[PDB]
Amino acid sequence: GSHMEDFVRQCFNPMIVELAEKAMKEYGEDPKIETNKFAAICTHLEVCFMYSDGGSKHRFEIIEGRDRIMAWTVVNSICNTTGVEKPKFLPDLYDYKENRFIEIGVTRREVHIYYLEKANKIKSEKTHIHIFSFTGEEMATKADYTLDEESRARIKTRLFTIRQEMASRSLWDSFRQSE
Ligand SMILES: O=C1c2c(O)c(=O)ccn2N([C@@H]2c3ccccc3SCc3c2ccc(F)c3F)[C@@H]2COCCN12
Ligand SMILES: [Mn+2]
Ligand SMILES: [Mn+2]
Repeated sequence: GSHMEDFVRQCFNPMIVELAEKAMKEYGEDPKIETNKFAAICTHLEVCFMYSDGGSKHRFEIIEGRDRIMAWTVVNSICNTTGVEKPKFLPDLYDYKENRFIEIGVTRREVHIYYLEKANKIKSEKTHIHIFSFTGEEMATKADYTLDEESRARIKTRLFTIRQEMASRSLWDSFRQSE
């Protein structure tokens, strides 16, 4: 048992920890060994849920936090009913108001370089990209940040609090140096 596994369980709420475990077992990874990945999946889930909380009610379809098959099922219903092209890789949300999928990224590095890697990867110019960093930076496709800024600020504050919490336990260095 890691310091990291225990920290994750006292830092994140039980719903999120549970969903992260579901996700790792969907891909055959073990939360007890891949413990930095565990912390990151938890962090990304919380950010995604905080993000969907920022819109008006009914604004977002949440695709993250579902098992692989149901996630693609919801993407299919979105595509077959809005006419949007079906992405090749699973996004995180769908914006009913702007009518585009969103890929949310959380990075230990500089937002620029993770954004490039995502934009490279998806190869689908239709999926809007929004990166957050553990230093309070963000980067969104076409400089369009989707949410108004109080909702993005909460995410950035929470990310930095996780960073401090990890650091107070000397977990932070090992966490950064695993991307
Ligand atoms: O949806 C995601 C995903 C993202 O949306 C993302 O932004 C980064 C990374 N992702 N992935 C996450 C994930 C999410 C957040 C932080 C780290 C990881 S690391 C890979 C991994 C994921 C989930 C379970 C697992 F066992 C993994 F090894 C996989 C990529 O295949 C599509 C689904 N998924
Ligand atoms: Mn995802
Ligand atoms: Mn994501």
